[PDB]
Amino acid sequence: GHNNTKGNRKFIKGRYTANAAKGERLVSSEFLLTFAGHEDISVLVRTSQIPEMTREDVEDYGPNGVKFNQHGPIRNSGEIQVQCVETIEGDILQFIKDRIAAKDYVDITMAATPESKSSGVNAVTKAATTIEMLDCKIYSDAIDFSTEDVTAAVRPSLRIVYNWIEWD
Amino acid sequence: GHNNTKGNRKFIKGRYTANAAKGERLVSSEFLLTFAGHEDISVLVRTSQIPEMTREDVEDYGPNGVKFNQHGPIRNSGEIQVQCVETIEGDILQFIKDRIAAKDYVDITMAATPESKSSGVNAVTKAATTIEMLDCKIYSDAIDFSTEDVTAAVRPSLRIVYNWIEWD
Amino acid sequence: GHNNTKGNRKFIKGRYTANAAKGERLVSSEFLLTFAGHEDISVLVRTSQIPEMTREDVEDYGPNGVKFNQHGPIRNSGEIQVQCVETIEGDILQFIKDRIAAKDYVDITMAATPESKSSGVNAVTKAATTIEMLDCKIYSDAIDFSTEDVTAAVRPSLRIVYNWIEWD
Amino acid sequence: GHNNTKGNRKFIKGRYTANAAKGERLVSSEFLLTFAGHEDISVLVRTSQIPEMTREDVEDYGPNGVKFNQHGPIRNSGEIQVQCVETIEGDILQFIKDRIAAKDYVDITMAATPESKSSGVNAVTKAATTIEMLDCKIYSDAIDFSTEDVTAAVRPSLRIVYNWIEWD
Amino acid sequence: GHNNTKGNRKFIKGRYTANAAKGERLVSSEFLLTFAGHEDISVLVRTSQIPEMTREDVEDYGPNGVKFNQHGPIRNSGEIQVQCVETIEGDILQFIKDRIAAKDYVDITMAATPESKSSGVNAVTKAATTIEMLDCKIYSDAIDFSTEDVTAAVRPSLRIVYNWIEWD
Amino acid sequence: GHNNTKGNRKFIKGRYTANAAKGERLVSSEFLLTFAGHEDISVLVRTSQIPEMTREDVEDYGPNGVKFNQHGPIRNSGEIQVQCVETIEGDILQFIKDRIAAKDYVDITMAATPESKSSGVNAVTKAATTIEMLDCKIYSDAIDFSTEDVTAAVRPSLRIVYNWIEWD
Repeated sequence: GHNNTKGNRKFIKGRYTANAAKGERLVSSEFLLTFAGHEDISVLVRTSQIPEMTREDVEDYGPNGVKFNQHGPIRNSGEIQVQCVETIEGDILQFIKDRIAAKDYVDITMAATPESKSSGVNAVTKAATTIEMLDCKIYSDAIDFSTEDVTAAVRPSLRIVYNWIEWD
Repeated sequence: GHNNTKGNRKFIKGRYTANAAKGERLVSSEFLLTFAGHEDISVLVRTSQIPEMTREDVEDYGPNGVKFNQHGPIRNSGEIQVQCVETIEGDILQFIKDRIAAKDYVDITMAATPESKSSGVNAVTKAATTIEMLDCKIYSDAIDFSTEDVTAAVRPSLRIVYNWIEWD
Repeated sequence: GHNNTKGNRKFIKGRYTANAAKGERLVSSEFLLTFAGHEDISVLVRTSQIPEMTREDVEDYGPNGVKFNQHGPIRNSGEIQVQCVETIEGDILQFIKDRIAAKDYVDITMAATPESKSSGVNAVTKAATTIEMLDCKIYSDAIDFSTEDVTAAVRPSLRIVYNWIEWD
Repeated sequence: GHNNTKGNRKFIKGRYTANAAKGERLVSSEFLLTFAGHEDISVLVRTSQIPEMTREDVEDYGPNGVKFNQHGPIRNSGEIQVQCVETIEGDILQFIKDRIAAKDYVDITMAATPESKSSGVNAVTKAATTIEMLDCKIYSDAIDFSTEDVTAAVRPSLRIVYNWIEWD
Repeated sequence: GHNNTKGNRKFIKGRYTANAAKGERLVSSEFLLTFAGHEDISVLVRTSQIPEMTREDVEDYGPNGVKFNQHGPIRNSGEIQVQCVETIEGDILQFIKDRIAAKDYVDITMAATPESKSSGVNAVTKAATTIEMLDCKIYSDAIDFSTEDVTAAVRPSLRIVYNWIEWD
Repeated sequence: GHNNTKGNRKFIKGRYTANAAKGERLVSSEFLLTFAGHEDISVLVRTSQIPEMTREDVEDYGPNGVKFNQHGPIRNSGEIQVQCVETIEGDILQFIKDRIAAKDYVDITMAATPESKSSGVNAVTKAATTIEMLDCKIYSDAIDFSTEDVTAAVRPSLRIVYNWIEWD
């Protein structure tokens, strides 16, 4: 076979130790998205999205066909999609009715609250994994009501528009 | 392994209790869409959609590239798709023929009628999970008539256009 | 678990009785599409489509951003796809050659003829589930002739253009 | 059967020997992408992409319809996608926050470090399989946070823009 | 040997008395399945099955990975298998021929009729162990006709589809 | 034969003493599963299953092909199968009828009650071998009713769904 086939375990051991000694990995199911003044609805959220962290680029064509991409103004505003679960009392439905009728702006705090760092019956967060969105707007979306989905719960879709990303 | 791996059950117990104590989840198969003056047809509906719940946005570009999304005029009109099941007497077919020939507007009431809150042989609704659509128009759609689909029933598709969403 | 979980059977019994007492459901394999003067071909059809039943809409933008959709002129003409099965004598091929050479217009009657209402060896139709298309045009389409499809019959595709929907 | 069906093993043996005597094949899981001044993050990378190695072409239409493609200016800048794995301390999150706030340019070294050529607890690279990107910019991307993905870790997506490819 | 090995008889006697006080156990050979208007065929039945008694469930993913299973709509219909024994006059064969030709719906009564509670030459039933299947359909199945099975009687298999379960 | 064949008895004596000093082994026939408010039915149970005690895992692919399995969110819900024995009065049948009609949630407690630790005519349990399942749901299953099984009692099968496991 191939002549250059020597192998060692110490390199693999070193890589494994370096990968493992850093800490736990953030499971995708450990998160908490809390609105402002509607803390009773934060338990209802089922799927969220940490917003974009990027800035627009500018494109420069230098002499002899060379290319340059340069940092530009920050991209503050944006749109995210959230999946919730409707209840029998229409708590989410009443909330979205109030939001559309009131024409107001709320702020949402998104935090990573794993069970490892949690203490008591309350969630414990960190300044590193906490983001805040101000002047946000919540819109609803069409929800499928099919008789065939007998073993499926209603999943309202919420379009959340954020106008500024803030982190401590 | 990872050094920070401590875990507790009281946090999980608290989250489970908070999630479960709110109430039953609305199953996707529990709904009732009723027209105006055609109550004998509402039993035929098989798939529906609660309409859009949103308003158009306006886009502003502030100084130094900052960006803003602002609430705009409400989005009242819209379109939904409904799936029905044809019968041997063509009740749905006769209904759509009458609708297209009459050139009239009907209003539909959409309600969530779960078995949990139902009383008697009649459905029980709530003001929270009830929507009403006025000045609606019903159009039909092409229906596949294939011989291979021996074990499939005819599924008429109805395009329902709504001009205003009304909630009590 | 959830506190509000009471349930009853009489509501389910009522819904089941209301759904079942209406009548049989139209199976998708029970239909009859008959041309004019070519009754020997109607047995060959394998897949058809009841035409569109809709009218064009007009979009009005009222004051303060409100929106309205209003009934417009009817959509009489339209296009449907039909699947047939070629024979060893080329009856369908001869028919389509005659149609393309003659440059004539034929009228097709679409009927739902379930076995339940049939009497004798002849289908029995109803005025509710019967449509008629006048001034129609039949065009052919490319047919795949692949050697790998040893267990598949030739399926000619017919594009049928209708200029008016007529129902009694 | 076919008349020309003779076969020999010496040709196959020769082809196998020629293919095998060259050396080992680079497994897709053996790589190392190291930033500048952030060596503690290189262990976190999970998926990367060696950048484009191509130049733009110019299209010439000669007489009588003949056609020519000619080498043009080099394509130095470009865009690549990298997949990382979030931790419980948010090291990647803190890094991307620092990058977006600082508005600085970093340089990344891409190397192939197979276990075969590795010595000690350190990776061993070669000048042939080593690339370097200067004046790079790192942007984040939306990350899915779904409850159903209980058995999936968070996978941040990093958009890396490179302005020049450099190889020794 | 083992140290904690003390034993008593009064506990075993109490458990035996509690088990015996519940009454006779229903032998699997004591049953009666009677159709509607075809009481002369119920004797020929040899093997049956009490239908499913369950409802569909809905699966909800709560925060931090917790799961809840909630009651859903009832499962009314179902499919069961019944084994009969063919006679020399083809009574069962004539019955299934009539059923397939007539395209009708029959209702069956399932009863547990043990010899203990029977009186006279007629079975005695109870409301607790009595079920009724409404709007049922009976289909036949392939029957093995082998010469080697000289000491085996023909056992037709009947697929019975039930659309509603009722109990007094 | 073999050269290294020396053997001793003191090692076997030590292993036997260590194995015997652990106490009596729990026989598979010593158990007690009792519901909430239906203590008269717990005697009729014949076969049960202690639920799963595990949590979901997450798979992280480290550099150079190394992989890690990390603890994830706990698995709370689940499904178990329980075999009962029908009586002549249909106590179990009436119980499942009531459970399916009421749409309620019951809590079950599972204990290991060997004769060794039992005192009096009542079972004596321990906190170590006692589990409790909350918000359980009971569904039935098809039961075979065959004439050939003359020497077999009816064995209803119950699907028990548990939504949370608790231990003191």
